[PDB]
Amino acid sequence: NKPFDAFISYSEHDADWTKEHLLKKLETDGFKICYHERDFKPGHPVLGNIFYCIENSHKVLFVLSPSFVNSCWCQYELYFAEHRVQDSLIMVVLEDLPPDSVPQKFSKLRKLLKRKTYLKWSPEEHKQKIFWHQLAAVLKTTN
Amino acid sequence: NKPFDAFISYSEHDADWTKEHLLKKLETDGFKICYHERDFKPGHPVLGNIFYCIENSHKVLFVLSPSFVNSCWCQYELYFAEHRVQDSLIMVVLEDLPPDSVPQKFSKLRKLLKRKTYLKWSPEEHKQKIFWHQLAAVLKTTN
Repeated sequence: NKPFDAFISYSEHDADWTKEHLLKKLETDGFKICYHERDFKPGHPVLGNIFYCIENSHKVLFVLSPSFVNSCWCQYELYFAEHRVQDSLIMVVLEDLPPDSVPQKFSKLRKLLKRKTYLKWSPEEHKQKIFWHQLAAVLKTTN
Repeated sequence: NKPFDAFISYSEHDADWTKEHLLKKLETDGFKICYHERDFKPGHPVLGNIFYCIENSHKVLFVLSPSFVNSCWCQYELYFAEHRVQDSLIMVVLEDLPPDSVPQKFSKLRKLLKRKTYLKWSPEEHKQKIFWHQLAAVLKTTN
């Protein structure tokens, strides 16, 4: 029984979409989210380290796009979650990733993408409505 | 026989000092340095991932200060090096770290600081001259 439903990570390039769509919808619908842009407090002994969100969240959710995979900072975030975290991972593909673009040593993300375990965003309202129900569903699954 | 003598990591707050003093001196004196601000190439299959510098550098050098320890991004960099890398680590204390400020789960940095294995910067020219000779010395040690 973690206090947060998900720790969410996303690239700077995807920040506007994530805040305006993903975060807003999830929080309006009652999910409790931990994310560093809001919840990391530099110098705070509890809130100012990177273990806080992931240790207190049921799921880890990554927003995936080329900008995420090619970002130095996002690769560090991927490394951390891969080595800290399993069924607790949730991948949202916002934009298609070119084949073999994920660095070879990110075995977990590679196998998860290869095995089609992600949810994919769509521009069409009908597919988006399904997306949001399926995202809520996967956030509530066991680990 | 690695192509780079060191992969160097430093906080945004310390970027001016690191480029103007550490990087300039080391490169003027013949050391070959890998650091992401210059050498990470987004999207490049070889140069656009975080494993390139560390895998091709003899040493890993961190510039330490409160701004480093309290930075979300620097904590991710610390996690990566701690789990990837041992004698290959080199800590340069640019500014004193308050006691117990390093998050508890960074065991390696904590034990290394506790055991006084770092080099400390000084404002005094005489101590700086010694610092630079000692930094060159430690960069050339075996791993």
